[PDB]
Amino acid sequence: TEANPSNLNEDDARYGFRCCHLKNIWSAPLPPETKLAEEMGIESNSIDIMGLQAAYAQLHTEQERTYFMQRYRDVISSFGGSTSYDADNRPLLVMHTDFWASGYDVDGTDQSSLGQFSGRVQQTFKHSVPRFFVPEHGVMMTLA
Amino acid sequence: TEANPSNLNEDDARYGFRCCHLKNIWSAPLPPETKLAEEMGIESNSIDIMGLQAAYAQLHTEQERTYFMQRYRDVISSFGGSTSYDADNRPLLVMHTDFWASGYDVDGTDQSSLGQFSGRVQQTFKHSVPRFFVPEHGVMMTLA
Repeated sequence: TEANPSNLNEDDARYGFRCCHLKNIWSAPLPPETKLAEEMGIESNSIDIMGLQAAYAQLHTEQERTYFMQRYRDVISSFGGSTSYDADNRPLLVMHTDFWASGYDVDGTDQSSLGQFSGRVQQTFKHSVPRFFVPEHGVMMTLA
Repeated sequence: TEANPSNLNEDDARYGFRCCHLKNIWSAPLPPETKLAEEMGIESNSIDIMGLQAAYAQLHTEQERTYFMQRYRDVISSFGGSTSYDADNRPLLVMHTDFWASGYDVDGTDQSSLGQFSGRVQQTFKHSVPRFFVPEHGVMMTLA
């Protein structure tokens, strides 16, 4: 929520915000507040099986959300609807490319460096954005 | 489990062990220890519907077993696997035939036996075992 670029700390303001590690078992867990048990009210000696029914259904709607519908758009999409980018005021992803950065090793050639190697990563790349129609004044931002 | 042929009783040792009657409603019931109700722990005023869930699933695995997976091989086969006869040290059924034994009646022909009949069951039969490759020293036993 940082109001101004001055509410930003040393590292961030200069280098950009941090992002998430590539998804794996520990870097992409289930939202921490994930329900691990759903309690349902019971009388003292009886249980409304018809209620227990709704109970589950209700839980469902809750999980569906927790798991993958935390954003409004996702909820709507869930019903089989749509949402303009103007609906939840979201940047419009115009283009997204990616690649693996490879390179080569430089060999050591002097008395002590001979047999040593330094890696010089160095990958070329294109990032093309198809003609795009800009409906309203704004900004086209490209980040890496 | 009888250790030696001498731990065997009169009848058995001479005639062979007893087997089960042809399957019918009373000769082929459900394993006597079959679950007739599955209890699940509940707090005092609430119930974990998510737990109640696993609870059922768990029961399932238990029943699947009780009903038809009491033998290791059957359990594995259940996953869609297999098991050498050497896995659970089981005899290898090489061939199994069967038939109905019919015969005829002999008629009584004397003053008092005339009109009486004795049944002489007497059925012929073949029991053929296709060429079989014996991988290790052993025994080929054929029982009736």
